[PDB]
Amino acid sequence: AAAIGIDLGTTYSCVGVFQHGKVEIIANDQGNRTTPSYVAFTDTERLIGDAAKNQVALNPQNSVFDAKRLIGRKFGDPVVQSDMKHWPFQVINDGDKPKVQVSYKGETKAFYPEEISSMVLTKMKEIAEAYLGYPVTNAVITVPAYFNDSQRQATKDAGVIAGLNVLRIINEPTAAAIAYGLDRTGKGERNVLIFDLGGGTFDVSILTIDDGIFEVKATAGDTHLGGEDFDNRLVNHFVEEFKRKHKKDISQNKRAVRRLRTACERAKRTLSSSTQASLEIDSLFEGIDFYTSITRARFEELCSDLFRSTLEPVEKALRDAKLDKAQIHDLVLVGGSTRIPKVQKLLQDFFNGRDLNKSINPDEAVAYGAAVQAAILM
Ligand SMILES: Nc1ncnc2c1ncn2[C@@H]1O[C@H](COP(=O)(O)OP(=O)(O)O)[C@@H](O)[C@H]1O
Ligand SMILES: [K+]
Ligand SMILES: [Mg+2]
Repeated sequence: AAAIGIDLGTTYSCVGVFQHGKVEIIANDQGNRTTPSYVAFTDTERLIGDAAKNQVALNPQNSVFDAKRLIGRKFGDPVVQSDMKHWPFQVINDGDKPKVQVSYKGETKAFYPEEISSMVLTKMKEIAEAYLGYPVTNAVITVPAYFNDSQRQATKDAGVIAGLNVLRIINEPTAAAIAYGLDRTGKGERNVLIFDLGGGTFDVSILTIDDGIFEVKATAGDTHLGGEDFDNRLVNHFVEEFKRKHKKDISQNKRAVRRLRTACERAKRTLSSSTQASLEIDSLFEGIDFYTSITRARFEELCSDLFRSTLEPVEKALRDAKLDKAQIHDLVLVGGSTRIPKVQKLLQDFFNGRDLNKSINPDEAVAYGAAVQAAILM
């Protein structure tokens, strides 16, 4: 029985398996090759993934996401205190450890972040088993390069809770380099830059690989810049358009905003391959249909400051690594948001036109490398 590779992501997770000699990234039951790291507790069931993220509930307190932001941290951590101010669910203190408290089937329940993450890993395990047709018990799970020992142990604990034997925890940028075979270099140092713009975080890592051995030389980024922020700019744009056209403010109706956010995320993705996207929602607010569109150009304008801001951490990483651009041998794209053409253009221009590694979908590259590593260790 195969071991799998799992990218347990801040916003989206992905699972792959090495078989027939290569990695197959596995689609979930809605046919999506990544799954939101998102749980919802309802009157009658626990929803995980797409069903949780797109649920349109009257009571927003009972969904949980961003557990990776809490994992391995103490309640009084200023990052925890800061993040709590923008989550709809309740974080409580139990012996200086944060727990999330929700109502499920009418009863109050609290969960440690490792337990929430275990539910996401359980879903990914189940996606893999549905595809393989047999049970899976072994996995490699990835984490950010900047995770410390406590965060790594907590991620392994989430794996154990989910019923997995965790063969190894590897760094996300290392996983991406392995996906592209950059581990097979030979004697002599090879410097790899990983540009990872995801749904919630932006990370730039510089790795040196020497005779198969990886060393992280520098990391930089922004833990609050990602695709969700671009979604938010689109949602705000369309809320303004609705008010302009229909003289009604929908922004305080949680159900309308949720439906709009789901439609906006789809439209954003479409703008990565097409030059315009339709946005069509029946009965969005007070019975009023909302049919409209947006061009790729307009989306780029809405997000221009955020896209440009990704270049400073690249300069920082290079400075910390004491490397010139020409000393970087391979550039690798990771993260769903690096599928945005404007983002690729900015990075390519910064690197004087050089080729970017992007043939593996960037939102899948981490799971791909994790799956290669899982096959190696089994
Ligand atoms: N084709 C696409 N174009 C633009 N953004 C995309 C595309 N596909 C996924 N995304 C965005 O990628 C982000 C998720 O990135 P991903 O790397 O899958 O997760 P994480 O950052 O949680 O590891 C989401 O904001 C999603 O909307
Ligand atoms: K991911
Ligand atoms: Mg990621």
